[PDB]
Amino acid sequence: PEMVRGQVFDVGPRYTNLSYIGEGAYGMVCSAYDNLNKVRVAIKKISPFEHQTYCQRTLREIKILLRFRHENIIGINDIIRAPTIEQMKDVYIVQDLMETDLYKLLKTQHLSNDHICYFLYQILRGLKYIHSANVLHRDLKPSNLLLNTTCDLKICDFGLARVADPDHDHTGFLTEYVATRWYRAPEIMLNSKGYTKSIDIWSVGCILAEMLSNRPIFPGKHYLDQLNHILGILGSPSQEDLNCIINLKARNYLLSLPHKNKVPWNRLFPNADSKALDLLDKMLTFNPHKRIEVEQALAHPYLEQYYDPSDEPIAEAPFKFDMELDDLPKEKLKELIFEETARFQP
Ligand SMILES: *[C@H]1CC(=O)[C@@H](O)[C@@H](O)CCOc2cc(O)cc(O)c2C(=O)O[C@@H](C)C1
Repeated sequence: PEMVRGQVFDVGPRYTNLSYIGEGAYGMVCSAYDNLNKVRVAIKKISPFEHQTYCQRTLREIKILLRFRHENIIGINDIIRAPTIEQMKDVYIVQDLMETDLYKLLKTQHLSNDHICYFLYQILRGLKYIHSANVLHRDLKPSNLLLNTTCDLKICDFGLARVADPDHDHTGFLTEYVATRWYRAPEIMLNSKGYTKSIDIWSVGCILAEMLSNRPIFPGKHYLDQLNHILGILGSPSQEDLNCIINLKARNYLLSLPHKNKVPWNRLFPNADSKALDLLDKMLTFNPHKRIEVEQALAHPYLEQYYDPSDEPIAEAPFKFDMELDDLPKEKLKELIFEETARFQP
């Protein structure tokens, strides 16, 4: 088998001439030449079978992406693995080769307002499809947004996704870790399990702010620091918004803080389009029930040049419940991954 940086990368003979790109959750990402379709592709190596949790993340993503079809979601073109469960040690997922990801792009490139508008439109258009499937992405961030050479955008990594469950979202204070820290909504640290669509809208708001300035808007240094950064910009929550937090530990933590003033968005982003800042404000709303929803965001005046609901499709077959991966030992999960990937054999 071909080898990349000392590690097996067993994709051949269809896929040749490999180059290292970067890193997925359970393995590396390479580009490769597809000798059948005569185009270069991206390939992610996954090695999950020694851990139940890794198998869960692998299976959820495969189940979701084998159903989803959308221009702003990077799909699965092929899946490579050994012909038998006994021999299967790794799984490789083959996807379109993009040019860069938004994390890397934002390290060195300033975006024009037209680019921010188009990128944000495409994020929300993809998100509308995801949420219409009753699914939450739950880890939206710049490195999960891929761009091709003409700046078409696709959303990557559904390994952390869940079926939405708003009626079971409440929990206690300082217990939840959903998403990546800088993109985590304030209620995750207060009283939410991350099972409502508003969790993703917050992340998109953080991404929009980051496109406006090339710096993360809420760069918490560690888990507990994150809420300091959010409140330092949004200011103290209103009485109404506190009254929506019935949990006493969370509400009393907020009541114990000194008053903090809101920082005006146009002072943080003096170059920004005023319509972009109005939408930013609605996405980064503290109260998740007041936070804008994906279809409202698409209709916002900032996006008027692109908005077209008839060209913003929804999912045919929403997911009705989570596949119930808890407590399934990794052995049954391996067998389920083997089964879900059979369509790509031989
Ligand atoms: C996309 C989800 C991930 O694994 C992220 O970590 C991602 O940032 C890794 C880099 O993914 C890239 C980068 C590119 O420049 C071009 C690509 O096509 C991809 C890619 O398709 O990533 C997919 C495999 C995973």
